[PDB]
Amino acid sequence: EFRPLTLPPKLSLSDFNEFIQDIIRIVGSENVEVISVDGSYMKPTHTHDPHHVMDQDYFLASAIVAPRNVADVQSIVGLANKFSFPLWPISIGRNSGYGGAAPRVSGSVVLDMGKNMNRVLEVNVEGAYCVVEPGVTYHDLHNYLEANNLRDKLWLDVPDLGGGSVLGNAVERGVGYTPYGDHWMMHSGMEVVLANGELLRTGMGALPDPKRPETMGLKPEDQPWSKIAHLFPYGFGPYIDGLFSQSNMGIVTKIGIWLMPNPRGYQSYLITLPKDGDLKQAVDIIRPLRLGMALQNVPTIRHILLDAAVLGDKRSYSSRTEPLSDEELDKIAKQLNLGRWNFYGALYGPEPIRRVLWETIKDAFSAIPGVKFYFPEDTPENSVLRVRDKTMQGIPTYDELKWIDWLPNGAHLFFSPIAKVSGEDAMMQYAVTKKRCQEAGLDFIGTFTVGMREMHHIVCIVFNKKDLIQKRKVQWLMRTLIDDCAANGWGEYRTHLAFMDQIMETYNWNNSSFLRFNEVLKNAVDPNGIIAPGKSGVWPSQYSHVTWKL
Amino acid sequence: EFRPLTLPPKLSLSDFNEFIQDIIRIVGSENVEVISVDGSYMKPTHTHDPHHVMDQDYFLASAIVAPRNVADVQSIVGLANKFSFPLWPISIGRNSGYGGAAPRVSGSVVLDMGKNMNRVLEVNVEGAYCVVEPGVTYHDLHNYLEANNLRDKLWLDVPDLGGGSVLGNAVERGVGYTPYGDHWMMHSGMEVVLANGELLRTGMGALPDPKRPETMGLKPEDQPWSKIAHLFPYGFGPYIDGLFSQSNMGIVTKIGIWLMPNPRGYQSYLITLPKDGDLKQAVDIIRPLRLGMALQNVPTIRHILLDAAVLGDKRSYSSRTEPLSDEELDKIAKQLNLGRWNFYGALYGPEPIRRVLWETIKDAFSAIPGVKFYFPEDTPENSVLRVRDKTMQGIPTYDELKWIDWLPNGAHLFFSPIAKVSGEDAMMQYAVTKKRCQEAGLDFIGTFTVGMREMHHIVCIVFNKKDLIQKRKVQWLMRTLIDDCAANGWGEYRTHLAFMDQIMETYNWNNSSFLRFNEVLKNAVDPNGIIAPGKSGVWPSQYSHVTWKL
Amino acid sequence: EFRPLTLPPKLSLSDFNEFIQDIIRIVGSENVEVISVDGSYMKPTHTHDPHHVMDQDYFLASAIVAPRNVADVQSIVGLANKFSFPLWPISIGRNSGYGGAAPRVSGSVVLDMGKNMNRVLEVNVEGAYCVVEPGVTYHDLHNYLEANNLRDKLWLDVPDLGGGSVLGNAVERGVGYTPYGDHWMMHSGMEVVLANGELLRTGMGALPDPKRPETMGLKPEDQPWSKIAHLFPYGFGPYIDGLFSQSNMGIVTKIGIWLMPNPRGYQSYLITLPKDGDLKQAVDIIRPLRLGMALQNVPTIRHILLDAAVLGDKRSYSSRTEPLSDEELDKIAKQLNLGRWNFYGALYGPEPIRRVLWETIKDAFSAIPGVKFYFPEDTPENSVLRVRDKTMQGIPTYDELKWIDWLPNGAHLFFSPIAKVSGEDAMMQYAVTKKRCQEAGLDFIGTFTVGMREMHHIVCIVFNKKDLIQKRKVQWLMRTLIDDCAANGWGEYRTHLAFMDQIMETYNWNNSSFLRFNEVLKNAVDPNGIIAPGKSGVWPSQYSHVTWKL
Ligand SMILES: *Cc1cc2c(cc1C)nc1c(=O)[nH]c(=O)nc-1n2C[C@H](O)[C@H](O)[C@H](O)COP(=O)(O)OP(=O)(O)OC[C@H]1O[C@@H](n2cnc3c(N)ncnc32)[C@H](O)[C@@H]1O
Ligand SMILES: *Cc1cc2c(cc1C)nc1c(=O)[nH]c(=O)nc-1n2C[C@H](O)[C@H](O)[C@H](O)COP(=O)(O)OP(=O)(O)OC[C@H]1O[C@@H](n2cnc3c(N)ncnc32)[C@H](O)[C@@H]1O
Ligand SMILES: *Cc1cc2c(cc1C)nc1c(=O)[nH]c(=O)nc-1n2C[C@H](O)[C@H](O)[C@H](O)COP(=O)(O)OP(=O)(O)OC[C@H]1O[C@@H](n2cnc3c(N)ncnc32)[C@H](O)[C@@H]1O
Ligand SMILES: [Cl-]
Ligand SMILES: [Cl-]
Ligand SMILES: [Cl-]
Repeated sequence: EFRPLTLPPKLSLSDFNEFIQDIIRIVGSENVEVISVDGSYMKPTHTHDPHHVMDQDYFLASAIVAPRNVADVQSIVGLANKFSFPLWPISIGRNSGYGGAAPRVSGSVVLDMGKNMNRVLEVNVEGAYCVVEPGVTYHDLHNYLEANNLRDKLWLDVPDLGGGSVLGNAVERGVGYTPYGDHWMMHSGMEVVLANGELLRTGMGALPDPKRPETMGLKPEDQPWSKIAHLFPYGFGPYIDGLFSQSNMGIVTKIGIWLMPNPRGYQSYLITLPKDGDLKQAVDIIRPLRLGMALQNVPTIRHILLDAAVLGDKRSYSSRTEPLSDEELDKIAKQLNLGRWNFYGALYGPEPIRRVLWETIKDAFSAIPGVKFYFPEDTPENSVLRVRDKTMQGIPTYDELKWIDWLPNGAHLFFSPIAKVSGEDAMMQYAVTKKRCQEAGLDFIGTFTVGMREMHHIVCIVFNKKDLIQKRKVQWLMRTLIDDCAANGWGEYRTHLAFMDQIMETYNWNNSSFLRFNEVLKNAVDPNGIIAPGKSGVWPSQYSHVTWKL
Repeated sequence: EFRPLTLPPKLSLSDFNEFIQDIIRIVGSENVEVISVDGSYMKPTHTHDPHHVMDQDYFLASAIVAPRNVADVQSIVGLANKFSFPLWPISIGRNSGYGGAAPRVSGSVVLDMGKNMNRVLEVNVEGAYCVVEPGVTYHDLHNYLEANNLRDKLWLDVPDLGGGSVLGNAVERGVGYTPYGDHWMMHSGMEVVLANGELLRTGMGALPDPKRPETMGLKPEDQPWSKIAHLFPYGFGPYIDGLFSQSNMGIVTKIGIWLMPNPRGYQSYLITLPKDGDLKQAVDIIRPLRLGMALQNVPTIRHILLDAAVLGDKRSYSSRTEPLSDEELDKIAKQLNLGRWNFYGALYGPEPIRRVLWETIKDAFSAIPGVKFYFPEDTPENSVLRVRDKTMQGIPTYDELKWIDWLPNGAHLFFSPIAKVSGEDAMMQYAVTKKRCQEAGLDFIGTFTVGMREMHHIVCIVFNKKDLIQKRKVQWLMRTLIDDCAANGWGEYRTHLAFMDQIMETYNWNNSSFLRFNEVLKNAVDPNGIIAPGKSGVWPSQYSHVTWKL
Repeated sequence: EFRPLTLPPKLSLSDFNEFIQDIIRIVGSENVEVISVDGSYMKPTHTHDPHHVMDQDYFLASAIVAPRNVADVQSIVGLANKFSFPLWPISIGRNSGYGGAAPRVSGSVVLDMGKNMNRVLEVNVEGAYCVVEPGVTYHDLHNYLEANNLRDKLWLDVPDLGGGSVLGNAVERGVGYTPYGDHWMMHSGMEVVLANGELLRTGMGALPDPKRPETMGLKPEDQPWSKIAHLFPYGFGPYIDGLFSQSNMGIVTKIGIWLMPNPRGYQSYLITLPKDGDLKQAVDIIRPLRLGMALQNVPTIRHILLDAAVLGDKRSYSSRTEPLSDEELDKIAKQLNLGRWNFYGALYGPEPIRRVLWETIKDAFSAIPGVKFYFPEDTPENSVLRVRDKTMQGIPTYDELKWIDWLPNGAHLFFSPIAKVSGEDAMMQYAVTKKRCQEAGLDFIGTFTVGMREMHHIVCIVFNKKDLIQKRKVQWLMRTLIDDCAANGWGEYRTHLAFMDQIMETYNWNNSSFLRFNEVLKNAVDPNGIIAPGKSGVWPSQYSHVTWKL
């Protein structure tokens, strides 16, 4: 194809067209779309940010390219190094809230790995693991287990939604709710295409499977893996796998992600916290039970607007452009039979043990007045515990999407600071953030996910993607929240295309020692800067901080 | 000081002497000893391998240098880059079995970080963590907790011996026995001196603590850390902390290692497996209970000679140069009231729960004939369960050292392959190894440590460091075992100075993609090759594979 | 000399000693002092900061070297480029409040240009200018005019104190009180030794004086200048003279600074502003009279503590460690017959014109209640108007030093933000700063100097250089004030050795475009980084931001 709306840096039109042609020849006309509107969580867009904060085509691809297999990826990379064309690799592109399929650098080629590279490569029962390609979404993994009847032996671990890529999420260091929630910490042996085009397999993935007739002559991409590949992440020597998470270090072709065997028992529940101020004691409560294991999976403490929101649009709670007052929340909270702050968790294993865990949990939370316990049964058909019920057992849903719906053309943007598991610290953070959401004229909506000795505070910024004034308040809110929290000793864990530089600038101990070490490693392996420049604020030297940052 | 026995590559004598003098001026005459015999686990040697396989001075330092604080380290590194002098950083030097304090490259300066850099920087109770300097050994950490009465709130996690460095062990990706056994996976935020001399703090360690009077003007080495430093290892962006384990990437000045709160209950035990062949069913038994959590800490399956050995010298079991026969083992096993294979584990938490866990464990192992359960009580004063009892609760010992004593001038050397948690695979591996120990004329002695979906097979090679013929059989055994296991799809997790190249050559999938990626990263950050060249077989380009490997 | 306390980067001791010897041979043993306490405004120290905020020897010289003439400077620079020794050029070293004689980089050689290079090169009456060497202080210039009877034709322009260098002050873009106060804007044609060692003369200084017998064969340093050198700063082409102010671009050997002819009339005065809040209207008052010229020189608006302070130690006003309250100020103000805010100015020229100017000024200030006008006559012998009287006519003093005396071992540190000439903006700034001085436990003391369309807010931080706790509060105050003002759209005009990086980081529009442009220019001309690295936060590339900034 002929003439894009946007060309990558320094590339002439003829060069775009030459590269472009070589590629049609590699992948098929069908595997490429040059770009001369947003879409659906259901039929996601690859060209840009659908939940866009900046201008719609602000971050935009020059062309979309679908590798049919690992070889193509090696081919595109060779060509990208020839022309100095930057690549923006995505698995599924559902990173909405963080940018979606959009590239940090506009005019880049978007590589949707997931279209043709969809395979469940293996589900190992004794080893209790699966091996996967980017196109493998969570629902897909589920359906794979169902139709192969694996449901009874092994459980999945899902984030709030069903359409994400098991792989991409893991690279982002994503999170889910079972005891296997730390996604990234669950991986073992992965394969990546380096910037040079060469294939690499990490850990025990480097120890080659022994030779045999059946396996002779297969392309490396195609070789089976050694016995320990997916059971011990370390392998031998420097443990380099992390340079692959939230980095521009390579293209991930496959990965092993550990699976939880059916636990022999499961009980999910809700505990409503009546007062806004209760977040305080609840957190001090959650603290020792988490370190101690009465608390198993990653439990979550939700704010009322989030459940109110899965339930209905702002408009069906109040016709007020303004943010709802603290009294209107208490009202909604009551109508819903929920609290100010809502706690979801789940029990795992023999009833005899669940029994004892629950007696302990139920007892600790009791120091909180007006506290109330429920089981899915004990609640309505449209309840959130009902949904999260499936969620805490590895079963995929999409009901949570309706929360994005609070506003007319709602779009989400995530502020994702981390806080200690201290009522005090959590209260402090909620304050700082809440206040600012206010000055911006927005309802504060959020949830803290309970790590073992840390918490992920996911502030859900919802806004009308069609309101310039607002969209502008959102960029002001963000950058401000970012500075305020850092001022308080807290930094974000993951972020959107537009705040990467800002957030990385936050991580400045000792004159930016961290970005600098990072820069040195990226230039070594990506001398031509072709793979995702700017990601996490890491820039190839070919990219000017003056021209590039934001 | 004047004239070493061995000079690093290409350095003239005058240069040695100049560098050497600059350094006395930096650290004090007292912090340095130029080298113009082996010693004790109790008073370890810094100059070379005490448990030496090769010739005694085979791997040897030119001088020993003790930095008084992080600044010195920055100073020595600047000087080392001036003269191109290689550094060999050690915390405590107890890596006997792997080389001890000895440097891969002889003539290097040995840096004992641990002498002056001994401090417990912090023990955080709410956060359930400690922050440490290299000189901090395990006993020391223990005594620190005792004398500050912290014993009742938090538990340590120790490897078999008490003298190691909490830090150094962790970098090596060492292992211990409580539920917090994966040492490395327990760290959060560490500080390292890069090859360039610049300071770096990982993860949330990069998010700087906010400013305040009390903290103004302190050297960076000296600044407190942000609130989340030690509670969430990830921070933001590429997770680079692993380039710091078993690598030549930097000098570790400090590290945060997570602590287990007193569990409210603990019960340790032993289960004797009568037949040599029982390893098979036991492993298939251990398998689902480990994935499921009836098995908590890292349990261990020991071979009889190991307990026989903590108990007494080969000489007090039999005067036979030859290896003891399979019948003599069954005899020793009986005299000791132990099995062929011995299983140690421990229970944690409320009796009500331990109760249920133990009923399940006790019941599974019963399909094994002649099986027998014991509690420390149920056994003698000199028993191993008695020792491991302290061990599985974080309490430090040294009784296990006597096993090194099997032979007259016993020295240990570790073959450390990894095997699946399959009776079949474990049996296969034990075979291959056992056979070879035989052809070498040596008693096979070993233990498998139970990971969750993998096992660490620690083969304990004991030999007389004073017997040339033998020492030679040992090098033959090793290199052979190394090739045989790889041929079987298994590779080692950690190794001695002398087998690093060999072992790394094993990890060759796709034309050595792994060592090559590694090499590229090291040259970038260590353009002058000054930090530990050759470690894990990773060589700076200034170092010739032809001249350097083994 | 033998062995310094501190060596510059990467220099060996022998190298220090070699360089050092070459230099004794160039300048005389007498012109050099190697350093193997603070001193006096009267006998200033060249080795470090006397008014030190950080640790005393924090910023410190390796050796002090006194060039006897421009050739030596060319010689030292050649040697400094040989060894890569950094130079820290000072004229007189009275930059106390900003660091004094101390070098940004410790171990640098301090060059006191002023000792041997003291000459008044010319005082041109028709052209109304003087030409000078660094050692030429203000008193000296005065005495030069007196003893050559030039007092009646031309007037000097002095800052608050008499000991500064006319030259050094100008480079710093210093300020004084007559109509010729913008020191830097008063210069024409200067001479500098480039980093390469070559001599340069700016503007019309490049147009060579025509040839003649009398002038034949003189060294260039020694050649007279063309007729227009000191009368039109521009010359022809790029006007590069500014790369010489507050920069590391070169060593200034001489400079032409324009002189004000005796005006034919002079009247100085004071106007007391009764209320703290009066700063507001007064500034709105000063505004149009300044743009219009009823206001001539640079008038100053002082805070009461400053006059109180020239008058007496905190101790003789109150024994209170705490800061004096707003009521105690009103008291002091009354005892002194002064206001809350005090305004000093001076009239110039024919009485007939002064007459009209004064009627206008006197009339505008009258909208302020309790306002009062005075002439030196109308006030006491120890008054500040009495001192500033000489000051506003170019006559040098030192009475103002006593203000440094507020505290026991008082030391000053200047926060020097700039504010609009708006009551509103000035009030806002005073607020922000005042508040912080409070949280630090310090009396706020300051003065705004009236530029024509801007004001220099000189906040005078006085502290006890011998109090660690305090010294620490001072560093906290500073860095905080720095961030707060920038947050308010205001940045500092000049600063201390310790806040240069911080302040430059403030000037970040468009990804730091400014420091970057600057860096590019410095490396070009100072490829070896030998001249003042770090000044104004500008670092040679040989200097690591990670190792260097603060
Ligand atoms: C809107 C929303 C989002 C959301 C959520 C709830 C709602 C209402 N709940 C989340 C949760 O509970 N946990 C979580 O981790 N994320 C949550 N999200 C955000 C988002 O939906 C998920 O993170 C989602 O799984 C991510 O989108 P997807 O999985 O489709 O990933 P992607 O768009 O392909 O992007 C991945 C990013 O990582 C890098 N990447 C991706 N693929 C590769 C390959 N092959 N190689 C190298 N890097 C890769 C890129 O940086 C890409 O941008
Ligand atoms: C003889 C023996 C050994 C042993 C054991 C039982 C016996 C009888 N049981 C072990 C166990 O249960 N678990 C385990 O991990 N190791 C076991 N060992 C082996 C050994 O004793 C321990 O691993 C011991 O803790 C290690 O010795 P030490 O802790 O003193 O470490 P070191 O000699 O200082 O060496 C550490 C190596 O790692 C790198 N290193 C060390 N310090 C630094 C710093 N500051 N910066 C960067 N790298 C560092 C070096 O490569 C050094 O060689
Ligand atoms: C304590 C104090 C200070 C003060 C003041 C009142 C008090 C109580 N009032 C001031 C005023 O009204 N106006 C003003 O400009 N400054 C005021 N100060 C501060 C200080 O005393 C003066 O600025 C003083 O004139 C500066 O000290 P000095 O004149 O001795 O300068 P120096 O120490 O030599 O430093 C000059 C700096 O500029 C660069 N420099 C100096 N010489 C050279 C040469 N030859 N070549 C290149 N650069 C040069 C250096 O950066 C040096 O640090
Ligand atoms: Cl999701
Ligand atoms: Cl040990
Ligand atoms: Cl002055």
